[PDB]
Amino acid sequence: ATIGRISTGSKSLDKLLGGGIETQAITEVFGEFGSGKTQLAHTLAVMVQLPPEEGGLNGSVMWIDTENTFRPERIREIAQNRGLDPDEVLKHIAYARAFNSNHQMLLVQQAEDMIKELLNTDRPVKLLIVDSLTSHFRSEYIGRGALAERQQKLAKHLADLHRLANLYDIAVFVTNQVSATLRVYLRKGKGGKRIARLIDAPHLPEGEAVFSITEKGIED
Ligand SMILES: Nc1nc2ccccc2s1
Repeated sequence: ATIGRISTGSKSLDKLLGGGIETQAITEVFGEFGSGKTQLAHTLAVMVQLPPEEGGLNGSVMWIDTENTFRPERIREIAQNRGLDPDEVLKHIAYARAFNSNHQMLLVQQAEDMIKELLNTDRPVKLLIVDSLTSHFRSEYIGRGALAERQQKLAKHLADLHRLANLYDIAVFVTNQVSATLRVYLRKGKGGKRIARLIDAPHLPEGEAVFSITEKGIED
């Protein structure tokens, strides 16, 4: 399948990314609290449900939440301000809380079942979010005695995600805090704007994009 792209809502950020976030890829977005990474997550969960002409892939979403940062009311707001139906948009976001790192890995392994079910329907899964990729791993595996196992499990987790992305033509989007992944770093700009910087992309030049957070989620 040809690589599909989902608009982030921001034309500036889309340009930096070569058009939007890619299917068959993991996009990994870093940022401190208030950087805009979870807002970008929420915006993508809406955008992907649009037709390609509007920057989406006519897709469903699966959302794995590790620290209780998913906000249904924010989905509704973004959906409505983009002229969409907030109830329909929310219905097509499948939600799962991950309680710990083992559970998080289990959820990704078993996510394949639902992806298979939706694969040849009108709303195949096109976005899988893990927000956030590392909070549980960082919490559970403390100090140098734990590092080896931590990296092992995380590596396996990322491999499971890459496989789902590649096999089923899904854009995987994960958040983190400071290949395999396309790494984007968010920071505060001036006047409440945010800045994204792309780093170490094999086939996209490094660069920066300034964007805003609005009732539409993110946009220029
Ligand atoms: N195994 C998984 N089931 C679900 C359900 C909703 C969202 C994400 C996931 S991952």
